Amino acid sequence: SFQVVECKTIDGIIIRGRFYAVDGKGPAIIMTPGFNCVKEMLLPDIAETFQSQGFNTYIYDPRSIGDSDGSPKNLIDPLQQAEDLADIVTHISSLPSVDSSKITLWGMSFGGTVSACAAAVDRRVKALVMVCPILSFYQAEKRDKAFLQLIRDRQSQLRGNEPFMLPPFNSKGENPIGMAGSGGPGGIEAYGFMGAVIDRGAPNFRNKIALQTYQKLAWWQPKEILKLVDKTPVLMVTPELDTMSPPEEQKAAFELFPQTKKFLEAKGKGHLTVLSGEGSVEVVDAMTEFIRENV
Amino acid sequence: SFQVVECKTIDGIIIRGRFYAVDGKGPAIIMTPGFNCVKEMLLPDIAETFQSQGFNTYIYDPRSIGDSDGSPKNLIDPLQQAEDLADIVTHISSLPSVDSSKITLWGMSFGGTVSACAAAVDRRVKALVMVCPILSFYQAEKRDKAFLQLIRDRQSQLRGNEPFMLPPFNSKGENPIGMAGSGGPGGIEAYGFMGAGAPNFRNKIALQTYQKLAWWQPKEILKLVDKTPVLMVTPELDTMSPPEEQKAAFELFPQTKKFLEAKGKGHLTVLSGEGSVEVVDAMTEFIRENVAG
Ligand SMILES: COC(=O)CCSC(=O)C[C@@H](O)/C=C/CCC[C@@H](C)O
Ligand SMILES: [Cl-]
Ligand SMILES: [Cl-]
Ligand SMILES: [Cl-]
Repeated sequence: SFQVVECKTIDGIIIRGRFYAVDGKGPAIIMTPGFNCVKEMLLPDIAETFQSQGFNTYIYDPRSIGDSDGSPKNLIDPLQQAEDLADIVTHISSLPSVDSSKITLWGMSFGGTVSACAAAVDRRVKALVMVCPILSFYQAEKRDKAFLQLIRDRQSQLRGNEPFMLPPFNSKGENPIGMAGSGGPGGIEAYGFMGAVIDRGAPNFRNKIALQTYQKLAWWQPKEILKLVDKTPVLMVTPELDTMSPPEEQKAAFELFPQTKKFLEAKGKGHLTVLSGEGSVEVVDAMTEFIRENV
Repeated sequence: SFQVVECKTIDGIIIRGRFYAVDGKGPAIIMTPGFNCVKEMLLPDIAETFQSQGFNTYIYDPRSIGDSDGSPKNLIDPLQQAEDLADIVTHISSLPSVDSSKITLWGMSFGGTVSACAAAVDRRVKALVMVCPILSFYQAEKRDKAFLQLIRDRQSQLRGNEPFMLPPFNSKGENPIGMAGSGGPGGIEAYGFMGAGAPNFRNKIALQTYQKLAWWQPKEILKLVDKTPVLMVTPELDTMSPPEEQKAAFELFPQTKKFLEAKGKGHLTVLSGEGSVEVVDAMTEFIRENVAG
């Protein structure tokens, strides 16, 4: 059982999401979805487990995505999502059933890297959990053409046209900047899930992003921001066969963390299946174990 | 005589500045001022020399600064300033006297680093001039305190209050993050500079500026500038941006480049006084040589 809980940002935007409350006053986990994904995809299964084990759990749609406010639509600014998490933490910490001293930031894929950026600046975050985080986006060979495409979109917007939209992965599993396994098995699998005409419980999901998302991704240096995360206990869950975010890149980032940390590799899992199938129950139990051990 | 020229951004914000036109059609230099500085500080003298040598020149107040649109006021987002430059390049390139194939980005201090970020993405920028670029902002000892103050400003705003404002340099020359020589000679010189014809100059910034500086990693973005001819002018005695940091970034550039160290000059005096004429002529010569259409 969950209730709809809305969080206001400092610029007046409403973040909308699901809040799985627990009885009494207990800790809270705030879950951020992956790139352009909505709260209804996969995460409600994890939240019910978190809730049954005594954790208030909040899954939300990030700015301009799903049920949440934000214009232009599906313009993914990771630094803005990280800042919004500070405002989300504020509202969730004020809820009656929430112990504000026991806040954990949980993120999957893109949302895991966004969560770490928020934890670097917000000491209210007592624990960080990153599932298959993505730390790079541009293929060097496609940079110049993607840049030119971004500029021409700006000029097109200055002439009155709408911001150019496109799927994060086309039918060939590709995208202009080559992110997240574009041109390989991972991008093809990503398109298969995002483009499927299936009821996933998320009417407001949209398999399109604004092209200017790639402009924000060009500024973002997440590997440098994660170096600021030097106090928050961090748990990283990496799929062994991640074809969208190279496991070695995730492992290189985990190496730099000097504080209390824990690494878990999900054998035989990919970017999208790391929290599903056999072994997924043991992985989720390890997440709550790590939080309680550090909360 | 200069004319007021406005540049619309993709989100509808109006950027305002001075345009120094030349007869006929010719190259254009877009000058970005330093941290929270207005177009009337120092730069008009440089633009008149550029104009007399055949260069259209556009000095502008960045977003939320001076005469330009932008809210909240004096919130310095360098990444947004970099994106705004793409729109500024678009409007300046459309002007009758401007050769759209001969656009040069020019920046001083903070504005020099912002110009490099815009040059990394826009191939219309045919040359880059960076004057005393600043490439780091946080002192490690002040990081956690500044981060906590930023979160508390967010909680204050969420209760309905205006964003917390403060001078970028106090009377001791300090600021919460330790940027631009805070606590030493650099900060005191910047405090005196900010403290004494721009009606909309405001000696204050939003605290949330420091949140934007925390995300910024310009040393990594400067690595993307691998094609644009770049001239860097570094003061030998820069007390606000370490010369070693400026030189280290310059040495990484693989393309056509030139480095000039202004002997005995500081962050704010690099383009003033003795030897400043030769530095400006070195800029015009680098631009004529590298941006020929
Ligand atoms: C069998 O389980 C599944 O297929 C669920 C697939 S959606 C999911 O994992 C929830 C979402 O937060 C994570 C998305 C990662 C893909 C987007 C990535 C490019 O950032
Ligand atoms: Cl929709
Ligand atoms: Cl032209
Ligand atoms: Cl020719």
